[PDB]
This record gives sequence, C-alpha cells and structure tokens, in this order.
Amino acid sequence: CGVGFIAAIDGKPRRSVVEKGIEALKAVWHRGAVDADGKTGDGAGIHVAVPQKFFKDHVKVIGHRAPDNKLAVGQVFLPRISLDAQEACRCIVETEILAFGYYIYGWRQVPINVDIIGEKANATRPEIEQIIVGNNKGVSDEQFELDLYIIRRRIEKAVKGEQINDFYICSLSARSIIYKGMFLAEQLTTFYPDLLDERFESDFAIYHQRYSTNTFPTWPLAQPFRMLAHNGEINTVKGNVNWMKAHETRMEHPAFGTHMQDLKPVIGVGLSDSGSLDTVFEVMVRAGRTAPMVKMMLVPQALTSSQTTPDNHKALIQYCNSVMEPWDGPAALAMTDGRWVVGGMDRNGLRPMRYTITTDGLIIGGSETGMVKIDETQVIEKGRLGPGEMIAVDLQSGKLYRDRELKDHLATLKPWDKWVQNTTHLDELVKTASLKGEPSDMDKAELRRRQQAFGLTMEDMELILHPMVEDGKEAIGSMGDDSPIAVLSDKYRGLHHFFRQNFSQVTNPPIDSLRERRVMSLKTRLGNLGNILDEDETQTRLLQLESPVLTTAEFRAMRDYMGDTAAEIDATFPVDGGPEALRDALRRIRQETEDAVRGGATHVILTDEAMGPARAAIPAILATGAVHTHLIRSNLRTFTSLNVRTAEGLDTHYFAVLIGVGATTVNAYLAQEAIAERHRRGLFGSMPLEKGMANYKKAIDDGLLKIMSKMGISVISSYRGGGNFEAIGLSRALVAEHFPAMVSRISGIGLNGIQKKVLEQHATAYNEEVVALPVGGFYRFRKSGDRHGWEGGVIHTLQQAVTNDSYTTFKKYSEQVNKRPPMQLRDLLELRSTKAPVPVDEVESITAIRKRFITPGMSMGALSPEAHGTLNVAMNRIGAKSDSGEGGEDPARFRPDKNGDNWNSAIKQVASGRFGVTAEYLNQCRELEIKVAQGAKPGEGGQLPGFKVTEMIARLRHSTPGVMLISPPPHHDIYSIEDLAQLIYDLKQINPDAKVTVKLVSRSGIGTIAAGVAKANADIILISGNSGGTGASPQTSIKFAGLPWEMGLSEVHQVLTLNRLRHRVRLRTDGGLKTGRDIVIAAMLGAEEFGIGTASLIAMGCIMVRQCHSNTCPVGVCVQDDKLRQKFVGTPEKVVNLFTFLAEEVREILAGLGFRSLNEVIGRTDLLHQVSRGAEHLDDLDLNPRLAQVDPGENARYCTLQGRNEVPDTLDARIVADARPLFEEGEKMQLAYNARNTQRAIGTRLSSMVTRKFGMFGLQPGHITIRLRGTAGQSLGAFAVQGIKLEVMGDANDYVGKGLSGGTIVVRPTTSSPLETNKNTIIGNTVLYGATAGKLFAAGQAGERFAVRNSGATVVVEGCGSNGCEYMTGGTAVILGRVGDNFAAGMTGGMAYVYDLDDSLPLYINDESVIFQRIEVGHYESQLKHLIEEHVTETQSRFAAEILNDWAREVTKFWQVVPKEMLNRLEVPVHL
Amino acid sequence: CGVGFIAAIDGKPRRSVVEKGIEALKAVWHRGAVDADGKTGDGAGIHVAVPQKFFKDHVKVIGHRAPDNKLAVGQVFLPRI
Ligand SMILES: Cc1cc2nc3c(=O)[nH]c(=O)nc-3n(C[C@H](O)[C@H](O)[C@H](O)COP(=O)(O)O)c2cc1C
Ligand code: F3S
Repeated sequence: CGVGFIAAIDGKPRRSVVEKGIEALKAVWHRGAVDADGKTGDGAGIHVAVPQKFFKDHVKVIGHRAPDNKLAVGQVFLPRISLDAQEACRCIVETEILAFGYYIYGWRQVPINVDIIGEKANATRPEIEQIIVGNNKGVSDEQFELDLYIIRRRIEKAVKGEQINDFYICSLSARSIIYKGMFLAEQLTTFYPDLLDERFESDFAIYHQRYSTNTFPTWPLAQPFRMLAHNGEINTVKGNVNWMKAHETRMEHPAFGTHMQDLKPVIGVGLSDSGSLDTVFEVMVRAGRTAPMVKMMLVPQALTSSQTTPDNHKALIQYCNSVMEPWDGPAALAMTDGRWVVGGMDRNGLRPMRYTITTDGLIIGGSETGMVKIDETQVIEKGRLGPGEMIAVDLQSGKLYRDRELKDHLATLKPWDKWVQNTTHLDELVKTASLKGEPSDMDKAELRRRQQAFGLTMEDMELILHPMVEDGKEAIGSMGDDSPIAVLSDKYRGLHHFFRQNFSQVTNPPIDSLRERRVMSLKTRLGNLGNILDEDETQTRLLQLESPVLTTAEFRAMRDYMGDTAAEIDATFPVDGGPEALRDALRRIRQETEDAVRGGATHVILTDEAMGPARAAIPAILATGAVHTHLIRSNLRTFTSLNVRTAEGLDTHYFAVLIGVGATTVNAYLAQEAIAERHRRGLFGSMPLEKGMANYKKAIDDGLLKIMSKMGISVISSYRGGGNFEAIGLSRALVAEHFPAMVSRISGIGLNGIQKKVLEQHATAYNEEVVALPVGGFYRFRKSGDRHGWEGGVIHTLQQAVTNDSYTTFKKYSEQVNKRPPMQLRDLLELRSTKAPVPVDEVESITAIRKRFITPGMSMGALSPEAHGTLNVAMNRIGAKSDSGEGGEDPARFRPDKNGDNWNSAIKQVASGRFGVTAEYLNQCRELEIKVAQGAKPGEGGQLPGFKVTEMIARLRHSTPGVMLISPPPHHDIYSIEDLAQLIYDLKQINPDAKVTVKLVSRSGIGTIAAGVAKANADIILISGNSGGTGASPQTSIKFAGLPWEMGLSEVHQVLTLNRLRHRVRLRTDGGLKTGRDIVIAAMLGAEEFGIGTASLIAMGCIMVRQCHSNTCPVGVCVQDDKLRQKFVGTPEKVVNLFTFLAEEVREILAGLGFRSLNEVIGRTDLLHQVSRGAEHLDDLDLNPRLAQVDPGENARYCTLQGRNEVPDTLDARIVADARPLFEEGEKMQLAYNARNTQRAIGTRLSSMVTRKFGMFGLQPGHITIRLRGTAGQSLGAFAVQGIKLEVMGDANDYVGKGLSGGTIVVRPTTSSPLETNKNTIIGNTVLYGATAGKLFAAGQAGERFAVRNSGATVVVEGCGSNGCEYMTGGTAVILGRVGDNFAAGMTGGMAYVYDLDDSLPLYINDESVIFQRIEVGHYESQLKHLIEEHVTETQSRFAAEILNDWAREVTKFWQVVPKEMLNRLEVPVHL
Repeated sequence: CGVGFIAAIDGKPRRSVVEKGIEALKAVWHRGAVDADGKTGDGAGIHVAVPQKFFKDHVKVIGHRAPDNKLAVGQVFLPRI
C-alpha cells in the first residue's frame, strides 16, 4: 500500500530514475496483505516514459524504417479464453485507428513469466499485447495526443457496443507507458523482464501498490492510471457522478470539435472512484488546462476567513469552488501531465507524503521517507505536504515549484479578483428589503389543524423544539431506541423515518467537527451550473447564500430577487381522487415541471401551501425526489434550481434528507409559526423573536454539519443530491424509480400504503373536531402513545423472577415478552425442524452454554463504581468474560479480593480517546477489543458531562476535574485499512497472549469491510445493532442511525463464507437480546457468542428512567453522587441467576428442536421460515436476502483454529535474545543495531517483558539503551515504559511514541549531515498519541496533529505543522519554530511555549479555550531553561544551543499558552 | 448426447411421465464424454409442466391466499460473486 514518484529536476532522461523506482517498489512489502501462498498479490504498477530507442530498434529489426518523429505505443488486454474475441478486438482497433490516417507498424507480444502468479490471479489473466502506431501526417505533438485520446475513447465505445467482455486499454499515447498487474510488489521486474533492459531510461516515474478488501482480483483495476495515481479512498462518488450526469449536457470545447459527441457519457460503467476521478481529470486536462490548475479545480484548498494568505489565493479558491463541486475524501495524489509532474494532498491532509531533494537534481517523494537508499551527504532539503498543499516539477523548462511559489505563479494567469466581484449576496438584499409587507399571523385553530394533519405531538414541541430556541443546541437522550421500526408500527410515522443515515467504518475516517469547523462550508449558489470547460467572467455571476436553510423573511427577499423568472408548482392531491390519486399527482407535477422548465424558467418553487380540507399534501421528500430525478433524466437539471416549502420540517433529520435528495434550499414556515405562537404566550422569558430565530437557525446548521460529518464530507455542494441514506421498508420499485441511488435489501410498502396512511391522518385531522394535540409517546412511554419494547410489567416481572430465584416466574416473563404483535425483524421468522425431539437431559450442560455469554463494555464515567465492580465480579464467577469499556480501570482492582471475588475484567477496550490506555492496562487482560463505532451513536464519540467528572474519574483518566470530556469521532490512528493492520500488529506485539476484537455497526456494505478486516489478522468480529443503549447521545443519532443486526450479521456471514475466510474468525452479536428464542435465532444466523447489556442493568435495579445524563438516577446505577450511590441495591447473584435462566431456556428450545449442541445449529439457515402478519396489512417484506444459504463445502461453519493468528517478528526478537543479563541479573545494558523502514514497532515486545518483570516504574531512567542508525519504521517505541532509552540517528516515519508510557526517545540527524536542523522534517504525523509519561526530544519539525491527546508526556521539538496540540490534556510542549492554523484547538489542560520570531502567533492560534501571553514569572522561566538545557544535552542541537547562549534577549520572544479551565487550579499563578 | 420426449396421449397429468423421464435420463451415460474426474459434465436438462399444487401449497404456507387461476413461475440465474 503506497504511492511514490521520482523526477529529474533538470529534465534529462536517464536509467537512474527507473532503477530507483524499481528499488522503491521492492520495499513496500510490509504494508501489503501477506498471504499463506506467497504468490497472490492484489495489484501493483509503474508508469514511466516511452523508451523511443527500444521500439525504434525493434522496428528496424523487423524491416521497416525508423521515423523521424516520436512513436506511439498502446498496451492492450485482450481476452484469453477465446480466439474470436481476440480477432474481433484486433479488427475493431485496426479499423478504428486507420480511420484517421495514421500508419500502423505492427503488434508485439510482451514477454511474461507466469511462474510467479498464484491461482486465483491466474484464472482471470488477460492476454497482454502492444500496438505500435507511427505518425506520418507530420502533425504536432498536441494534435497527435488529442487524436490518440479520441481514438481510445471511440475504440472503447465500439467494443462496448458489441458487449465484448474482458477488454481493456492500459495506455495509448506518445509520451508515457504503464506496466501494471496483479502480482506482488517485489516481483514486478520478474513478470515483466522488459524493464530489466538497458535502454529503458526516463525522466520521471510513478509507482503504486494497493490493498484491496476482497480476494477476487480483476486486472483492469490495478493502478497507476493514465495521468493519475491515488492513495487513500474517496468518500463522495455517488454524488459527484450524479452532478457529472448534469454537467455533461452543456459542456463543449472547440479543441475537440464534432468528435465531442462521442465523449458524452464520460464516466463509463465498471470503474472505481479512482477511475472516475481519473477520467474527469484526463478530460479536463486534454482541453487546455494544466495539471496544477485541474488539481486545484477538483480538490481545492480549505477557504478560511483568516488573514494568513494573500487575497490572490482567496480569489482563486473562490473561483475554483464556484465552478466545480469538490471531490472530498482522504487522497494523496501523484499525477502527471505531458509536461508537469504534481504531488498533492486533500483538504484535511490525512494520508502522509514526504519528499527529498538530492544534489543530483533528483526529487523523490512517497508515503515513507526510507524507501530509496540515499546517504545524507547527498541531501539538500527534506520536507512534507500539509493540508491542501502541492509540489510541482516542470520538465519542459526544468524547474521545481514548492507550495507558495506555485500558488503565486498560478494566481497570475487570469484576473481573478476582478472576476469574483460579480457575486451578489443576500444579507445585502434582505437589508435593502424594507420592513413592510409581512402578513398577519395564522389563527391558533388553523395552526393546530395543520399540525395535527402531519402527526405532531406536544412532546415534539416541549422536548426537541424548546431546547433549540432556548439554548442554541439540540436535545439529548441517554438510552437505546426500543421503538418499533417504521413499517411494523401502526401509528402515522412520517416518510422521513424510513431513511437511516450513513457513517464510515475503518475504510474512511469520520470528520471531527467541534474543532476543525474551519474546513466545513455550507455555501449555496443559485445560477451556478454551466459549461465547465470555459474561462470567462460570466461563470462567476450568480446568487450566493450562506446556508441552505432560509427563514420566511429571507425567503421573501430571495423570491423578490427571483421574481419574474420563477415558476411555482402545486404539491397537493385531491382526497377523493380514488385508489390511484397519489401516482396521478406525481405524474402531473413531474410533467408540469418539465413543461415549465423548457419554457424559460430558471427557478422551481415546490409548495404545499394550498393544503385544505379537500386536498391532502404530498410528502415533500417524495415530491422533490420525483422532480429532481425527472430533471436529471431529461437533461434539464443543469438549467434551474429547486426550492422547497414544507410544512412538516421540525427536526434536523428532515433537512438532511431533503438536501440529500436534491433540493437546493428548504423553507420551513410552520415551525416558525409555531415558534412565534409559543413566544407570544410568554414561554421563553425575555428574549426577542429575532434572537430565537437566530438560535434556531444556528442549531439547525450545527446539526446539519454533525450529520454531514458522520460520513466524511466537509462541503454541502458535494453532499447534495447524492443520496447518502438507506431506505429500510420501501418497495424496490419505488426507490429504484424515484430515488437516485439507495438500496432496499427488503422491499416494503408501495404507493398504496403511503396513500392510505396520508389519507387516514388527513381525515382524522380535518373531519374530526380537534381541540388539542395528543401528548404522544415516541421518546417516552405513554398509554395513548406508541408501543415500546421495555414496558412496566415486563421489567417488574423480570426483576421479581431474578430476585426470588425461581424459573417459572422467568418463563412467565418469557411468555409475556413473546406474545406482543411484531416489533422487530426477528419477530416474523419461525423455527421449524423435521427431526424428532430429544430429552432435556441429553443436551449440553448449563456451564458450556453460559460460557458463551458476555456483557458489553460500559464505561466508569457513565456507570457507578459499585455497579461496574458488581458486573465484573458476577461475570467472572461463572467463568464467562466481562468488559471494562472506555474510561480505563482501577489498577488497585488488579488482584483478587479476599473472598476470591476478583474485580478485574477479561476484556479491555482501546477507545478513540485513549483515556487510560497504558502499558500495564494492556498486559492485565486475556482478550482485547478495538471499538470503531458504537451501536447507539455510529460515527460519533462518547460524551461525559462537566459535572460527572469527579476527582476519582479525573485521576483515573488523567484529565481536569469539572470539565466536559467529548471523545474525538475519528481515531487519528486509523485512516485506512493499512493503518488498521498496523494497529493490530502493535496490539499483538504489546501483549503476546491476547486476541484482537473489532467492533462494527450493522449497515449495508459491511460485508466487504468484514472481508477486509479478516485479512488484517483480526480474529473476532463484533456486530452491534441500532437498538443499543448509551450513556449520553443526541436523540437524532439514537433514533435515526444504524440498522438492525439481523441484516449485518447475515451479510457478514455470507461474505465471509464466500471468500473462504469464515474458518478463521469468530462472530459475536449484541443489541436487543432478551430471551432464549432471540439467542437461538442469532445462533442460526451465524453468531457464536452473545452480548446482553441492558438486561443486566435491569437485573441489578435499573428501571429505565432514562435520566443517565442528569447524574440523578434514583436507584444509583449510572451515578457519581454519594447521596445516590448510597441507594444501590445490586448483587452478583441476581446477574448469575439471570444468565442461568437465559442459558437453560436455550437448552429447552434446543431439546425441543431436535439437537444436542449449539455447534449443530450454527449457520443452519434452512431451519427458519418467514410468515407475514396477514392479508390485512400487506407489507411486502421479503427476507429471502436474509435467508440465503451459501454452501461452505470443505470448511466448517465456525472457527476451527487454536489460539490467535501470530505475526512475523520485528527486530525486537533479536533484542530479547541479546538482553538476557537484564532479565536474569537485572543489570545495565547497551545495544546498537541498524534500523530500516521495513521494521515496525521497534522496542515494544521488550517493553512488554519489562512490564511483566519489574513494572512500569521499576527501573531507573536509562537502564537499557538502544542506538539505531537509519530511517526507522512506524510506531517506533510504541507503549514504552520507563527504563528504556531509544536513540535514532536519521528519522522516524509515523506514529513515533504512540502511547508513550514513561520511556524516553531521542531523534537527531547524523553528525555528517549538511542540513539546518530547524528547517527539515524529521518525524511524521500523529506523534505522541495518548501518551501518559516519558520524554521525547527531536531535532527537526513534526508533521500534522502533533501531540494530540497528550496526557503526561514532555516533548521538545524544533517545529510543528497544522492542528498541533489538538485536544491536549496534560504535560508540557516546547515548539522552537512556526505552527499552523487551528493550533491548540480543544486544549483543556497542560501548558505550551512557542518561540516567535515572525510575531505571527495570534494569526494561527485558536483563541477559543486557551489564553496566550508573555512569560512574567521566574518559576515558569526555570522550567523552560531546564527543558532547553536537557534538549541541548541530549540531541546536541545547534539552534537550541544558540538560543541558550542569548537567553536574556530571547526570553522575551516566547509566548505562553495556558487553557482557560486551568486559571483557578494553577498553584503558582501566571499573573502578578 | 441425446434428446427425448414422453407424452400422455389422453392429456391427463400424472407422476408416471416425470419418473419415466428421469429414468430415461439416467441411461445416456455411455454416449457422453467420460472424464477422469467423474463429476465434470457438459450440460443436461429437463423440461416439464408446472406443478400448480406444489407452489400453491408453498404460497399457502407462507401466509397468502391461493388464487383461483394458474400460477406463473420464473427461474432466474443471478450473479454469485
Ligand atoms: C450506560 C451504557 C454505557 C455504555 N458505554 C459504552 C462504552 O463505553 N463503550 C462502548 O463501546 N459501548 C458502550 N455501551 C453500549 C454497549 O457496549 C452495548 O453496545 C449495548 O449496551 C448493547 O445494547 P443492549 O443492552 O440492548 O443489548 C454502553 C451502553 C450503556 C447502556
Ligand atoms: S434509565 Fe438510567 S438513570 Fe438509572 S435507573 Fe436506569 S440506569
């Protein structure tokens, strides 16, 4: 896994670049997916210049004459199984090339060697050939390239016309060639011996290797591509393709001519994201622009409102963002035009990219800084690439442009500043809009009648509407969702309940938003779409709004500006139309919209304003979906906009789905009317109405940003009309016809059910004489309201059965719970065998079945210490496993109590915050667990209120007492599957006895992610559902996010069985498990272990009060008081009895079924049947996708291996064989070795042995020291304890000092280095992630996210990048250099010192929660002096030495940064 | 290698024709391409009438109502990978 590029600065061809490229490719085997075969790869490739002399000598040998001009060589993949396909494709190519007039020299068969390819990469091997085309018309180079591209496109279209499969073209150009395949990285020069020749010289080279998630290789899917190479993985392609489908219908350029007609469907079928992006990039380059300009137009920079860039770049970025929608997502790009060679990064800067210049006029860049062997007596400058940066090389003139120079050179071509001034805003327009013409308020009775028509209850106004207008933020709930799903319910559930949101597992990182809110934009532009292949002032003349949500006054001002060009459309249908009225209304509106747009209209306003006692309202979602889809399919969406006036919009989940369907702006007038009516009654107090509306809009925008950030999208323009949702319970026909791209794995109600529901509610509201709204139960149980999973009687009967220790009571409980109408997916299936029953005394005993149950993790921040300890003691008494969850654990509980009641936990979590993760915390467990996403709040981090953090929890988490703690949504360690494999390797090295468990959340597409994580040596997968509890979460994320585990579990099982991977991992599920029938169904689906969770809380005393976030739980389960902790009533015997009953129920059901063990039934799906609710409901749910049986064949249907999956040994092994006196005598040692980038986690296993022997703080500092010489790998010294000292001479790659636990690391350049130590990058990204103790001294600059989540470490580094010291909690950090934007963002504890020569810190710092001043206390001066002296002592630096020389005049050049919460608690105050 | 057809002259359904068809198919192994594997064939097939009662009982078991008219059953090959 990795990209890389080598370029000769002067621009002269030579063999050196090609041989160095091959050498660099030969050393990326550690990141790839190692396999037991050793021959099976997943894709590799190189992209070089054309060796003219080679092919000219070939042609001479054949017998022709070598031409004067350059040659053209096309590489093709033809089918191999047939002999007509080959002949048909050859004929097509030859009649399509000769139609232009060029001369064909002949074909050539590339020599290959099939000795190195495995099996499954050989059954689909294509026939590789080359065609030699010469130019005889004497045309120029640009024209020749243009005709070659047109010929390639026409050949592709013609071959696709005959549906001729297995055909591909890897290149057809006169400048460059591509050698790629499905072999290992190191075996590239063995499969293709041509590259071993002496005449293959070039002036540039690009190389790439990928890491696929599945095990079925397809040769045309290997990178690099033609004029592109991509690392990372793009988020928004389902939205960008839809917008390209509208951009195609107007684009045209005189360079192509009539031939333009054969490039209309630019994005073909059967491509990945890196293919579609490549196609768009190539089209935009071939039409006049240059590679830097296209890179800026497609992947722009983050336009911030700060004074740290010249206005030139701001105008340029405004133009670029106005002309095109960005292509977001983690992306490290290495692209090349015919002239330029560019290496660039995305907006957030997630992937790493490091480069190097040598004195030979040679630049080498890649993902790792130790791939090519180069002595430091040859280097000139080392560097990196920040967020949005780029580095370019011009080969025609032979020059090297860095970031700023390239920006200044690019902002000169056109007068951008004079062009941008054509933009017009709306606040100017709303201020010129006079305070006249406002209509009179609606009547109270009319408002209530309209609200009742949509099903709005008073709890929708007192719970989720009052906090918005009162506070500026959204509501909060603290328990799982036990409500029935939308289709199985019986009340009126709006259409916006059928759409579950999306999020990102390991393959993509979610974007945190409370700290990097500067890179997220909500800009909206009307009058924007047009020709994308143009450059003129008319392209930036449009209307611009600051937010897609508009109030009523703003809507009237915008309607003023629109005026005489807009067309309004009715969206109501007659109630008496008949059984097919809604379909006819849809037809009518989607015909009128098209007939009006063709008439010159440019704005369509879709209103339901005429809703009355005889006209029901069409659901706005369906209307906008139909209209947008029809406009896209009729080549008219490019002309107009789409404005929606709705009467149901009240929650932040409505606007999200409306903008996701395709609407441009959304206006909710009924909500504003309700706000005004509630204000006139004197309910908000003394605040004006405008302040309330402003607070409501701010809360809506914040919630929209939250919803947009769960997936990884940072701009609204690329999120609109993409359909980032899933419909569960809608007909396949309806979704596939009216909605762009959503999957309905189980079809549901069609149009008749929606019409029936709408008409029923409308009649109930308008013919029935209403006087007030129902109280309604959706978040809280109400008798008049909706049904729930946990009612009162069930809980009381369960608690009684548990406390009296009687089984018949528990069977009464089971009979009560297994008799309600269906409420979940697992209620419709039915067990049915064909064998004869066997007696009860023959099945497995209760012990072997109880050891299959575990309890999920529940943090100590949420639960009380007593309940946590009770669970830990109870679960260890019966032999099962418990969980500690996030928030760490008490060290003093690490030994059995004196009743033998051991309070330890057999499962430790590695949360996203690493709040208590140390070296001892990971060596005191049997079985580990990685938590990627939680069941209740997927794509989000756990929260903890500011008053829940007592002194004990503050000490246990190494934080500040009385401070809100919100975990970061992403992981900062897991940005792609390769980083997940790296982290799994780290965890398996730090603890040599435990297993690694990955926790996911059920959704569509989880199958490929599961097949990918299974290749990363993970051995337990956990699939949580959407109905899981939580400690504190927003209500929208609780009710409108996730999917039932019935889908995800079956999908993962089938996908894992398909890839012959099921026999290596185990499956575990939880979420909503209550009885034995549920467990048996889950075991039939494929699971092997089961988690219970909330039921345990009910066995200990919790009665579902749903006030966990208030710190006032009456029983005292989730509490941190003393008054309330004294009211605990829990006992372990209760939980033991619960588990015993639950296991013996499974025994009962199995004995009645006809089996004697759970292994007899796991995976046997054919024991389940589906019966529907009857001929009176007519939901067409087909669970057959859920009951499909994939045949294993040879393998079993469960795990059959012993122990974990061991991994290859790093250098640590040798160290353990050398430092034996330290482990036997306990004496001092000193070792020296040679490091290389193919050695990961150097010094971690040694730390494990030291921890097991002496402990974290048993050895004096510097007991054992190691000296490494060379560029080290990743995770250097991760989880190092005190007493270990690593000294690297050279540089480190990434994640150096991750989770430092008291050790000491020192990084310095070589003594023979001609480099300024304060101007060259030495360490990479994410340094000191979650460290608790130790020291780290570096003699260079660090990367991005330097010292995130630092807790107790001390670091001295000569520079920093962007996002430095983000969300730091404790310790000291000295930065002797410059910093980037968003510095010290979210900092809540510690201290920082910056050394400012430029006096430009107030422009980069985030003055939100920290204060910056100058040093005024000698106590804080001795600290800095001693730290810099220690730095000088260790690294022998020269910058810091010269700073120490002139101390009196440089002490006044330092800024001191101190958090705001630490203003009372500091002990020597900072002021005078 | 071979074709074959069985028909009831009067035109009344019965299990006899289907079982005789299966029996006839079970005895054409001498003309085919025998292989060292013993499992690899090159194609075989049968074409019969629709068993209305079978699928009607299936639908009844599912939970719907068996219609009065005849049924329609489509057999499809979808991708597996
Ligand atoms: C009070 C509470 C605290 C929780 N804390 C965590 C946590 O810290 N980390 C985590 O991964 N899951 C946490 N969970 C979710 C559980 O791990 C598990 O997914 C959930 O309880 C399953 O729901 P169920 O009991 O209905 O089966 C918590 C759940 C609750 C109710
Ligand atoms: S709902 Fe929560 S506040 Fe206590 S009683 Fe149950 S754990």
